[PDB]
Amino acid sequence: SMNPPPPETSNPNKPKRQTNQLQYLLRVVLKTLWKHQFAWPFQQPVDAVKLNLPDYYKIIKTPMDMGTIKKRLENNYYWNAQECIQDFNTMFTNCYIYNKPGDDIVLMAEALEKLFLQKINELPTE
Ligand SMILES: Cn1ccc(-c2cn(C)c(=O)c3cn(C[C@H]4CCN(Cc5ccccc5)C4)nc23)n1
Repeated sequence: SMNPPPPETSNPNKPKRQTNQLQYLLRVVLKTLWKHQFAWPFQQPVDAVKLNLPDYYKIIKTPMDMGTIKKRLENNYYWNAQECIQDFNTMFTNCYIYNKPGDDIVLMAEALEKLFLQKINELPTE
């Protein structure tokens, strides 16, 4: 297909924990970004077939998106907050790798990244 299988949202072996920080990442951080007017291109895996982007998965080998992150949080997939933060960060840098710098999709990502940094600056102490 052009589309790879989507990133997993569960795993038989990967260990997990629940923490107040992971709860905050779902209830506050993911929620705040998800409701933003510019969230919609980031709420699901890039569908290269639908969007006609034959080069996307030639370039992006570690895809990530907030739909996957939301499911990972809901499924208790993460061991700690750092693992979840890493997924957000991958989502943003993938956008900057793939896209032309002046593209509106990059402007959208940048607005969401600025909000994300504000929210992570208030990550509660564990
Ligand atoms: C559902 N959906 C629509 C677009 C995407 C999308 C998501 N991600 C993460 C991306 O990194 C995308 C890259 N594209 C192609 C750009 C070329 C012209 N731009 C034009 C453009 C600008 C602003 C918004 C949409 C399209 C879009 N499209 C995407 N997902």
